[PDB]
Formats: sequence, C-alpha cells, structure tokens
Amino acid sequence: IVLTGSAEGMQFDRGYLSPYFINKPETGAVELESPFILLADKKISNIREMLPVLEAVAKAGKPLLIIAEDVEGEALATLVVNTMRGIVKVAAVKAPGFGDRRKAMLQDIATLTGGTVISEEIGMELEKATLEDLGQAKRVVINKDTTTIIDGVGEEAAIQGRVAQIRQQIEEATSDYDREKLQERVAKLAGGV
Repeated sequence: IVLTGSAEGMQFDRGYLSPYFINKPETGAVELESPFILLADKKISNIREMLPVLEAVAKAGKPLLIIAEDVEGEALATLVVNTMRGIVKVAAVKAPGFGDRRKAMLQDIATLTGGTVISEEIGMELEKATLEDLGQAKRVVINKDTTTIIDGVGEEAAIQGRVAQIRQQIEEATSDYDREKLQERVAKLAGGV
C-alpha cells in the first residue's frame, strides 16, 4: 500500500538525555532550527574534548544536536548550563540501536546529513573535529522517546549510494529478520530526504 509523508523525517527511538534540553514546554519537546549534528561512536566523558567544535557552533549561531554513545553526568551538566544560559543551544541523545547495527545507522545519519562520524578507530579525534565534520538538517525534533531529523542536507547521490548498499545487503540477507531491519533503515533514510 502507498504512503503519504513528504516531511515525516528520519526518526529513531532515542530521546533527550536531559529534560533541560526541552524548549517546547507545552509539548515537552526539543525543536532545533537549522541545527548542526555531531556524530561520535563513543561516550563523551569531558566537555573539554568537544570545546573546539562547541565554540565553533556557538560563533556560527546555530543549534547543535549531539548523537553519541552516551554523555557522562559531568559533561551533560556542562551542556545543560551552557544551553540554559543561551551560550550555545544544544541537545544530546544516544545513538540508535546497538552493536554493529548502531554503527551502520550512525553512518546512515551521517550520510543523510552530510556529516562525518567522529571515530577514533579511523584516526579521528573529537578535539580535532571541525564544522565540516558536522551534519546539518532543516530541523530536529526530540521528545522523551524519539529523535526526528528533518530534511538532511546530504548529497543526493551519496544518500542514493547508501540506500543502494542496503538494497544489496537485503538481497544477500539470509533471514527475514535481517531483511526487515535493513528495510527499516531504507525507510528511515527515505523519510529524511
């Protein structure tokens, strides 16, 4: 059966890491306009390692959505103070899923948003991250249980390439479970373009 979205966005089952990120009190949601998106495959221990990019986003005057493994209490507190005071507008959420699928989906988001997953495994350092490594989207909406990325700015051809890769994986899948999970990633990408 045919659908009808056109602006649903790419959504995943992770909500805000702090209630203080909420900026739509009537709905209990976080709505960020024209945000930068930081993606990392690790836990954020101290905010200091993120100061360069954080300072850069502040100067740019755009909000920042942080998608990482988790944010330590101390670092989260720092993000909260800064955003409450209006120094830098931010919201943080955990990366979708787990294990290898989490890595794949983090990449899906990076491709959709024109961002780069900051991973030490490939020689990257959060402290060395710059604005070009960040993804972007028209808007992000976060609530207690989910995150929605609307209109990722990624290259059309790159997004198509990622979708093509998944289609091949579906053909190579050896179980319905794996195929359905792969198809779900296609639907997520399709909702974000």
